[PDB]
Amino acid sequence: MNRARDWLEQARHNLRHAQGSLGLGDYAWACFAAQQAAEAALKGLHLARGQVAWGHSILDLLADLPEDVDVPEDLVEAAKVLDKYYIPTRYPDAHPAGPAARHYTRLEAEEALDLAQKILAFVEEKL
Amino acid sequence: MNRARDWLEQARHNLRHAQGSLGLGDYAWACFAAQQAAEAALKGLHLARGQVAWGHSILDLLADLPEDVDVPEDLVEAAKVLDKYYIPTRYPDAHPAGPAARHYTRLEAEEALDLAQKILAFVEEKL
Repeated sequence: MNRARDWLEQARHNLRHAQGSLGLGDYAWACFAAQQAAEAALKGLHLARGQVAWGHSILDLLADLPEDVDVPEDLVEAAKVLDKYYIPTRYPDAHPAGPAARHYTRLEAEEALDLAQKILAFVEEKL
Repeated sequence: MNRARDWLEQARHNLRHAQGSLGLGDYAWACFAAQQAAEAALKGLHLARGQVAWGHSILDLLADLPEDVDVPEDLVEAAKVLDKYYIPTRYPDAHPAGPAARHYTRLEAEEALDLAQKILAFVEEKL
């Protein structure tokens, strides 16, 4: 469906990369990869409904979906959490001190995987 | 000073995530993290010199350094290669078909690690 499948494939790969990052102990990177899984999955859902979407805000990605797509409120809350992982997980100036990587923990990254999985599952069922 | 060191430590962490990614078999993510190690290292060098720099172009980051910093042609060549891993390693629309991930090889990832190490060593040297 005009590459929608390719983006879903990328989203699943990104989520596997976040799972493996968890195993490497690279929590901030796992969080970034989870936001990337969510982003790619939603861009794929947009493509399947004939739209091209942009950016890194999964909040906008969810808000711009066709009217016939019902978005549960829990996905909006997941979006707000994941949205803080696109830039702060990699750039030191997003935090008061130290490198970006040290501000992220395992529990945060597992929660990030959980939230991204909810997004992926919603997309897989709406495709 | 000016957090140059926080950025260098982020660079090193990025390079370590690149090495783990190679271990996971996630070659496209290893290439992306290598570009991120180089980008963070050079941003750190600009901070050390009291300049702030922006973007994801290692080529522009090298070209914008102060006249007195000697940049071997080697690094410019390396920048050109790394610059192609910021977006294509994660986004399917940067390729003709399939997800982005399948278009990157183990050798590509091995070399990206080497090129980012070259860039990091240069920055540590001029720091």
